[PDB]
Amino acid sequence: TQRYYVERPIFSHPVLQERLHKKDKISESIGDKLKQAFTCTPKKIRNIIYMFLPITKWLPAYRFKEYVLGDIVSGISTGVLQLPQGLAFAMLAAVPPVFGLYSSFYPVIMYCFFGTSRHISIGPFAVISLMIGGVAVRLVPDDIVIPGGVNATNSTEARDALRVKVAMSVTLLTGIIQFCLGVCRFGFVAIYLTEPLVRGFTTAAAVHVFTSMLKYLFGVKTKRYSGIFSVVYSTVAVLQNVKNLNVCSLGVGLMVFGLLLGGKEFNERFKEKLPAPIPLEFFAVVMGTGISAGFSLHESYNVDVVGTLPLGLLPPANPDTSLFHLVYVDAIAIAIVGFSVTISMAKTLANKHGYQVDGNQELIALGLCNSTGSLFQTFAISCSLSRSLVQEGTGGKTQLAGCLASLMILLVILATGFLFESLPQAVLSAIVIVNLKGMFMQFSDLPFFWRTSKIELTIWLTTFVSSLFLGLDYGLITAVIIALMTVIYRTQSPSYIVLGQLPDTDVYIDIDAYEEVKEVPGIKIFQINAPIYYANSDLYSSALKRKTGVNPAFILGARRKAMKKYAKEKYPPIVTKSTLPEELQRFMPPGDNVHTIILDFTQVNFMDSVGVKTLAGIVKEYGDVGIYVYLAGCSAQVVSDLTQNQFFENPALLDLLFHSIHDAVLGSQVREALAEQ
Amino acid sequence: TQRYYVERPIFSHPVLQERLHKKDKISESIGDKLKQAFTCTPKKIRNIIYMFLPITKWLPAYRFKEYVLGDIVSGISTGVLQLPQGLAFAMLAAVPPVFGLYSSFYPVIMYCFFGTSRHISIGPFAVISLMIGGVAVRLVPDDIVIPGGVNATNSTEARDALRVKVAMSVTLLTGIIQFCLGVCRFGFVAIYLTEPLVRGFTTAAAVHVFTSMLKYLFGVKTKRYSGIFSVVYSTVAVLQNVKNLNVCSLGVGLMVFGLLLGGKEFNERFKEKLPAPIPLEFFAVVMGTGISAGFSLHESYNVDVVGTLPLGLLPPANPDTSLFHLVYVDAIAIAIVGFSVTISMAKTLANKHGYQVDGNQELIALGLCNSTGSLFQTFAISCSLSRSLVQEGTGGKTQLAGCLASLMILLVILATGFLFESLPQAVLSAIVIVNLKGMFMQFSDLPFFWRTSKIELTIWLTTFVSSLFLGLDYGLITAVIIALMTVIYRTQSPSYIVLGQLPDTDVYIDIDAYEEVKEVPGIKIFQINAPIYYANSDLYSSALKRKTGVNPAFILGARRKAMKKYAKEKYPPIVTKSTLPEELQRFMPPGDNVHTIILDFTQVNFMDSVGVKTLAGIVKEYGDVGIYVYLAGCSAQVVSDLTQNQFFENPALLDLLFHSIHDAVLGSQVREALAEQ
Ligand SMILES: O=C(O)c1ccccc1O
Ligand SMILES: O=C(O)c1ccccc1O
Repeated sequence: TQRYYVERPIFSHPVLQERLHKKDKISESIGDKLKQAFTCTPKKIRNIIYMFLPITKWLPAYRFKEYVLGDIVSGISTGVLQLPQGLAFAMLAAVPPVFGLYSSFYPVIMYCFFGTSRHISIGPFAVISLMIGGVAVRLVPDDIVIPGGVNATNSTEARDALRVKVAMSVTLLTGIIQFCLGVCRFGFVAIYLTEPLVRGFTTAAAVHVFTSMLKYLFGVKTKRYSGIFSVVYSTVAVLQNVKNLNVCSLGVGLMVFGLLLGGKEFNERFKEKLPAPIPLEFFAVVMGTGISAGFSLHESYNVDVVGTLPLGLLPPANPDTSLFHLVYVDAIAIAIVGFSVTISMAKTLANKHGYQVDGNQELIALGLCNSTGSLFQTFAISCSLSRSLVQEGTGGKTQLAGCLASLMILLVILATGFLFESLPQAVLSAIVIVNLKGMFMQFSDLPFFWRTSKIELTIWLTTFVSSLFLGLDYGLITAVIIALMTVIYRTQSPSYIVLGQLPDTDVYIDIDAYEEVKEVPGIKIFQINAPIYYANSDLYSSALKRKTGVNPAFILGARRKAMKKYAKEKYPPIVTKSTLPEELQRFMPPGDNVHTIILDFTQVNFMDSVGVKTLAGIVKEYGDVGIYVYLAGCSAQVVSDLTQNQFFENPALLDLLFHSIHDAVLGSQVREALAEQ
Repeated sequence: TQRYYVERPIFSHPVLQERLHKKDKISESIGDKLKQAFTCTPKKIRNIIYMFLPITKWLPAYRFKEYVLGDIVSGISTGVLQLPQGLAFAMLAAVPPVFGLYSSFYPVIMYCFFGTSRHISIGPFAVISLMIGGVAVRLVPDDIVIPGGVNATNSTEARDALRVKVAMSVTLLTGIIQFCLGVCRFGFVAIYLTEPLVRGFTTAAAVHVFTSMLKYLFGVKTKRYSGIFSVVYSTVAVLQNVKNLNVCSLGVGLMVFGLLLGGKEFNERFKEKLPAPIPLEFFAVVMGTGISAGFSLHESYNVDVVGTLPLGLLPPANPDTSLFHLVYVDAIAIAIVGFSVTISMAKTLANKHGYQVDGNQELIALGLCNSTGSLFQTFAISCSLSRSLVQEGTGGKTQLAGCLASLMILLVILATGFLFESLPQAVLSAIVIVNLKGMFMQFSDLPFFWRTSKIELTIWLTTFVSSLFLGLDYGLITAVIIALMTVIYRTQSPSYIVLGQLPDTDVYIDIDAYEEVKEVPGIKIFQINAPIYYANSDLYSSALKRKTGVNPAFILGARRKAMKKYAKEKYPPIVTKSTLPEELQRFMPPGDNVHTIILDFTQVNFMDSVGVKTLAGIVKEYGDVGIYVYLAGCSAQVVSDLTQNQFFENPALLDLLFHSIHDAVLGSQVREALAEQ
């Protein structure tokens, strides 16, 4: 009453059409828009040199008073977590532990130059290292001994050198693939990664890492299973060898879990003014090695040790570009998996801080990091999750924290490093699992998605299962394709609702859920909140016939039955509706006198040939019975998809469309009134 | 002016909500609806016995006066086409030619009992026979000779017996798979077969059949290539052996092409009163064998001959159920391909004749036909296209035409059959290719789809290429998945249009295409005709910022720049909008004074967590700038997906939704007026 007064003529498709005229729509430089491109203006080249290389954006516009201290503390904490994590994922890749430090040094600084993100700790990610180890073991199995000229002892250095070479080759291929896709504007694919998809995939990866590193801390040595059901085989191999373990390895492993627990207690025990957000991992690892040395558990009970760490920067060496023909498949796998994880982490942290990250630029930077690392004896690299979260939470606000972490790792790899010699894998195990703590707390997504929407739970659980029992490349591909199939499903089980009319107004709402929307007499309105295409075409027609209670086949059957029982003694010059071929008797079953069916197309986004054909069949059938059909809510896309197909041959069909549900209702009533003459 | 007078109060989501109340919605027998099921009423059991076995629907309700003659003529024509086609596809499957007659006899009558369709000629389909031949050759290669005790000559009968056994095994597995899927209500999958998908897939199959049977009529013998790029290898093998051909084989092959051409001329030459729609194939094959015998081309130039046809019905024999472990993959392939083709043909012919066919019931019937045929030495069976089209066009109106064709084939296989002994493969080649004529004319879909819609052309061409260069199982799977990906694409490139307002009315149309829809001042309206979900979330936000000309990031940047240049001398107690933190100067760039952004959700079918998050970000950003955001066109699904996620924490957010674009516009104007106090 207060507002919303319109009082306009009924806009049938023809009426509204003549009350409009088309604009020129003349585009500028049709076909070849590139003439306005290829300009040498300083601004465009400046933007190009910014976007292909974003280091020139930070150093000029770099605040010093507050960014520096946060960068220092974040860099210290990140490097602290980088060291044992790098060593652990190095030995998880069946390579000498030093290459973990190599991986923690070179790609980090190169990404700091080329990466587009402010909270990411580039480094040796667990799953990428696990794939590297899988291929390295597969091509160089432990029972293949290449006889040299020495024959001194059963030296493993030849095997490890071959493993390093094959790792270098596969990582070069991953870098080349990532660079090619990045320059091919392939970073748009980073959008088919839903939040539950990434959550479940990374959680499954956490389970994989947990089981493998669990094999490590027990002191038991078993075969490195890989492929489908890899985690099952690995964990049953560990359980089959729960016996003959190393008791002191568990002693120190639970002891360093104990120092983490006493670290949470240490936050309440020893802190007055000095302790910063201390990287408890450094004190944990130092205490572990010191306590192990003092208690004499290695020399008395033979705990496994990280091993000799050859000091010195190794010179660059061109890798053998001849293993590609038998490593390319899982090189593709590693590239895709690493890019997906790092871009998801970057996007997730880009919402907390307001800025944005360029996906394909991230692809280019990560690929160049991997390639040049391959040149410098470095296995494959992406964004780890625990380290990146630690760097963000500590307070770093520029990639200089990563640069400082790389500086610390360089200091470890060049000057010092003798102290980390006598270090047990149990400490590394605890470091990794504690880093897995939050990633495992991430199962809280299941009840929340169960309450919120079960399709998101379906994507989450499917991603979890496919990335747990199958591999992780195959799990990722299956999870993405299921994600797209779930979107498809959501258009094949829509909300078929029959619309009533709110009294005295033009608002139309579901009839059988509000008890105040008594439907207009003589009219049935059917609405689908989904596009009408091939995969949802016959479902729509069947639902229309079933739900409205108006079945043309049943009506014709009843009509011929009643007629049988009664007798006991222009170029398309076709009217779309047929009259009633009845003598107006009462033998037929008295149902309703519905005379028009108003299909709602306000929610129908698009149509195709099959949908056009099925509406043609619907209109033809209801016209044969004697029931008009009006398509309400005509849009540009719907009428375009109806005109392109030979639907609007216009016997009268252009007069059926209406621009609103109320427009169709009023048109039907006006036509009925004009028929009562 | 004439109609459409409403004059209602502005229905914001809170206002509309209180003017409604929910109905009870109490469902009947929640959870366990099966208590009302499992009833023994005669009607339900009658419908069950009808639906699992539809032979009891025709014989009772069978008109005799007009159906009989059409059934006779259609059955004669169909059996005529069945004989040479069956023999040709038998020898195309690397089996003795009699099994073509076996395949044309048993499954036809069994489908006549169990099938649900009135225009289908069940029989030895070309592609299914080609897959059968591929597996039979693969498991029994031509260079594997099993030495018996005879050693008389290089007898091929042992090889052919092994080929028959392996064909029987794979066909039993296909029948079992089809029956299991049919009883598992898997016939719903028959809806992911778009018209262009089937058209292109069958056209590619026609190309495959053309090339293979082309190998046949040249009289040249080459290796039967199979796998990926199978057609390329086969045709280059034929071209490599164009030399050393059989000249008389081409003579008779082009001669019977000549008799087909003279048959089109014969329609105008010899027809006064007697000739029915004659099955020209019978006269063609009889004339071919008679002319070849009279002209003495075999005995003088050694043309290839069909071979001895052992007369007599062979007794049933249980097939070896031990090859399954190495035939199951392409048994699955054959089952899926055959079911897809036959269901597409049935659905296509079910629209020309008004009735309907049950997909999963077709699966059950076809599977039982294949299984029992496997019991009776019969290779795999589905619906051929040329024969089915011939049967429909001739005039048959019940599956009794197929039964009559089976009777004719039985007469050929039992009483007669000696006449078909001296028959050349060239006649069979011409029969098959002429049957391919229309299937090749089916390329007319390309320009038509180019004019109509290029997504349907994309599905057509992708299906063609994937089913031509790759295999046909792999081609079908790839084509279907691309079909679903095209549906996905259609929601990632929607029509982002800014809406103006038709003067004096409430109709909102695209602003920059009609020159009469001058937009309401101070308001920008943005509309997407697509759901807002993960795969189309950031595209929507970027398009909203870019297309409306309102960028919050640019506005904040300009605001801080102007401020810098100026200085030359409840539990969520947050207001969603922030006021203007400006001293009202002129240094900032004077653009537009847009104060609200009305997003259109009438076309948005659904949402998820990512879409809810991105609208939250949009609202928060524009509120920080000082611009209101109103979601127009609230629907049940959209508000449900907004309430389930923690979007409606209601600081004031429940007041932003509106039920129509005009409602949002009037609400914005009223609020602005109330602000000018
Ligand atoms: O860095 C890890 O150890 C890790 C591994 C898999 C998943 C998430 C992670 O943080
Ligand atoms: O019957 C055939 O030969 C045929 C083969 C492939 C595709 C369509 C067909 O009609």
